Amino acid sequence: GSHMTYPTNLEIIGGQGGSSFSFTGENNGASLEKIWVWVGGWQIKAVRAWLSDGRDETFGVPSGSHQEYVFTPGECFTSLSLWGNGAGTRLGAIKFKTNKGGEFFAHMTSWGLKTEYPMDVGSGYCLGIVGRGGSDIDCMGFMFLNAVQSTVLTNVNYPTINQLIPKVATEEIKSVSFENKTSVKQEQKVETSKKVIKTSSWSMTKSFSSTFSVEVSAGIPEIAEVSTGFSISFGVESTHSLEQTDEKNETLTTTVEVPPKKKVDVHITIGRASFDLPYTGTVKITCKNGSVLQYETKGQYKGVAYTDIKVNTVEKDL
Amino acid sequence: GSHMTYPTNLEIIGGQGGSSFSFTGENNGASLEKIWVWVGGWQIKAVRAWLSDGRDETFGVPSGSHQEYVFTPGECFTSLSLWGNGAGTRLGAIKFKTNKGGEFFAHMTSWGLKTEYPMDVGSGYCLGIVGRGGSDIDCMGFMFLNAVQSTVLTNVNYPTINQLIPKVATEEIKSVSFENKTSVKQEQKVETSKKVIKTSSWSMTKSFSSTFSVEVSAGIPEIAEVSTGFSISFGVESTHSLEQTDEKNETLTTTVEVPPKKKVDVHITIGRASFDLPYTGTVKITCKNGSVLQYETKGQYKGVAYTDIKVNTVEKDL
Ligand SMILES: [Cl-]
Ligand SMILES: [Cl-]
Repeated sequence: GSHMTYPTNLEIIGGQGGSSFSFTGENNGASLEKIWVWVGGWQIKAVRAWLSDGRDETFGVPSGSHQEYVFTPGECFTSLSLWGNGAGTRLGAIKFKTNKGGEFFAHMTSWGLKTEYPMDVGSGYCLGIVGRGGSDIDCMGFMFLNAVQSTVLTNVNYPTINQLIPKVATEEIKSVSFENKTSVKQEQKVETSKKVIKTSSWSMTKSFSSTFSVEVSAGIPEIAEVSTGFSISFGVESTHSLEQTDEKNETLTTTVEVPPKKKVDVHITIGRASFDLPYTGTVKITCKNGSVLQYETKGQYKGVAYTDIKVNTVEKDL
Repeated sequence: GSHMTYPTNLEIIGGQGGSSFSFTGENNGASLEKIWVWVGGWQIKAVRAWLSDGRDETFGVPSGSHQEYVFTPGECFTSLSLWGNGAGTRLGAIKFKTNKGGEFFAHMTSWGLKTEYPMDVGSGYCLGIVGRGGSDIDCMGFMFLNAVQSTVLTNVNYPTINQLIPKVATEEIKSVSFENKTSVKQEQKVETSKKVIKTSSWSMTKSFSSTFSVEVSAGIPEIAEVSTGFSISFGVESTHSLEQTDEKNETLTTTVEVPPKKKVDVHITIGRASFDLPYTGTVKITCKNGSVLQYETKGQYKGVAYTDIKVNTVEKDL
């Protein structure tokens, strides 16, 4: 009496004839983006579906006009019912509603509807359609991702990071000169403060990111100024949000020595690095029921990072 | 002995004549937003200054044309020098540069410049001007906030919060129905997941928030559904950013009882509240040197908040 759970929820309605089809984003997390439905007197006649990855297929043989539903990013099912044709030989009707308040109802036109089969839409995120068809839709179901516990982008790599040439803009913070006209040493304390706004973002298809809160477990590109010049490093792995911004007052206290009968110019700056480079990773979806769906992904990472505050001191005679 | 530090940095250059003036944001964190400078042969003739709170005053008596600098929000000084008029009786010249690459130089037109006095601009955030004036600018300095360790909005209150009538939008998550044709109750499990995006923002003058990272120590308005309806509460105090957004997968697992000979409709929803209400607080600036500047402030809070997921069931015979 062991029990198996799955990351998808699929209930197929209709008859036993025709040829099998499966048209879903189980491979890559694509969702149903658009659907056209044709009907006949005693069946759903045909269905054409588009997934968010651009796939486009037709099942059954269209006749007459079609009805359309176009899903916008983030627009999930809230409810779905299917009917057979009452004879156990075809799909008869499709009714659904969405979280944007849309409704869609397509049905056979001669025979009345009998038993309604209301479906659990899981998370509401529809991965596509599975069934059998020939001339008509013999049977079909809508496949949903089950309710999710977590959605994580992990195993993140930046394949070009070690080829990247640092682009670092100088931001001026402050400059001041000191004078020592005596023949003794002087010291001057200089304190510095500067707001820095650090950002990270990993690109993802908007339909997926609109529906799910994606946690990122990744290192990010980092910038420092070192001996020969600027250096880019692949930082240590930590938890981020998909788009993240943090701000801080970065500060420094510097003691400048002023040697006798000399002028000392103090120049205080910081470097601002932009990052714009591709990444690879794995999307791991863990469902409430304990099952997992995962797939490889790629995108673009954009980040802003700052160096440490830098103090440059130049001596003159005077 | 003891050592005294101050939250402001001000070095006044010129002579001892004229009447004292003080035109600064010490009281309220206002910054120098615009300056006009008139010159004569042996003096800075007059200065008109605008602060970011709308204050506008003129010191000295204008003659001839003026030079202008207008500071955009976040544009801080990087450097400043002042000159007397050589005789030690008037201010003679003003030179500054900004973190946006601007430079301004106004000087007396006949007598030559002598000793340059380079200034420490502290944080770079200029609170205003202080000096003495009559016909001319006898002496003047630019007042700066010293380098900052932290800037915090605290003691936050929402004075209208207990008057507010909850306005809460329903977001549909999922609905499904079950039917029980038997003489014994049945149990259906339903899992729910729903992305929510929660936000907080406390308005502040853009010159200040562009220059300083303002941490917020505050409770926020919260929304909940109670037996009697929706309820707004003043949440517990915690750390926030001045503008904050967080996303989360809200989830729930529910056992639905289907009584004998009944159909049960299950409707799962969440409530979204959009707060837009005034706040009062205290801004506390702690400088690197240990001194503090604080003042009362007021503004508008905006935030999106959600209730818990709600499950509603309705029974019908059949
Ligand atoms: Cl049937
Ligand atoms: Cl002088």
